Amino acid sequence: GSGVLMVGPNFRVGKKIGCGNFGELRLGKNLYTNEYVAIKLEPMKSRAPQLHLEYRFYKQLGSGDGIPQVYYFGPCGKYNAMVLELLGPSLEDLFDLCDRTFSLKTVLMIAIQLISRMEYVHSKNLIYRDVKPENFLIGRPGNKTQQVIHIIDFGLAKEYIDPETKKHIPYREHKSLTGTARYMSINTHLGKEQSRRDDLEALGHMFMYFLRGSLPWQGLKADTLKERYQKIGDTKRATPIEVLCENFPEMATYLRYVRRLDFFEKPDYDYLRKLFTDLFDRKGYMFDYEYDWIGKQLPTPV
Ligand SMILES: COc1cnc(-c2cnc3ccccc3c2)nc1-c1cc2c([nH]1)CCNC2=O
Repeated sequence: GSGVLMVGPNFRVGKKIGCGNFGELRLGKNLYTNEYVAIKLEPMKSRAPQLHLEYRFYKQLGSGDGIPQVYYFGPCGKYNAMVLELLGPSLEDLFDLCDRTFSLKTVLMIAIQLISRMEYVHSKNLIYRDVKPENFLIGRPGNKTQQVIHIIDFGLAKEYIDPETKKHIPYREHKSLTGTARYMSINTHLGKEQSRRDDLEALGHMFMYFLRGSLPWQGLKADTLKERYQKIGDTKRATPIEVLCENFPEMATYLRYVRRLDFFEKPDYDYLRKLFTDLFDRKGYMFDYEYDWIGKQLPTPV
């Protein structure tokens, strides 16, 4: 007939965008509003569905600062599709653009926002569990949120507060390893149930990754994912914070604070933000959103 894919009543499905995916993320256009959007697709034939409740997690999250807006979730051919706000490049894309190292001022502007970003998620009774540069996106050139660091892909999320009992989820071990090894907390490596602290420790590893240019467990390979996971975990446990965070005292303080958090414990986000804003102010930095990537030329799918 038409040969054109539509999602819902007004969303035209466009070209495949981004790297990886394999057709899972497409540019889209709201024909009614003449606006571009991002469309996440998941084959209805999927063995491990995530789209629909990722959608639910977004519902649960609600309209929020740094949270992409979701417009639609519906069937599209042999695909379930979720239409949401089109954003810009990820911190990983920007990192490469900046030769794989961010200035402390850029990392602190990022860190201050993400601690708040994570606290927001946590305030909605959700733990993220998928921290990595690729899941943090700036907005787009003009849609006035380009300097806001956004958080995306809540497929690995989990409700850490039982909705009925209103109790924190129970501690337990033997959780299989799946997330990304490079940033995951040490306890995640130990097979322990993840909680608030783990999102915060993962952010710490990522902050040091940005500052150093790389992490010391980064090149570890093995004959089985499990083994690789185990080696990376061994090295994380074998690298002293003072060594990992050499030259960044605040980062070491942030890291061992979160590493020592109790499983059920509510992090003191104010305390962590202050470690960084005090530093920020002492260095003489001005929070003006002028990241290292400002002035460089960014990739735009449109
Ligand atoms: C609000 O969601 C999103 C909004 N914009 C974009 C975007 C924007 N400009 C771009 C410019 C160049 C290249 C790629 C781009 C991707 N990507 C996403 C998004 C969500 C998800 C993913 N990408 C990947 C896996 N899982 C997700 O949940």
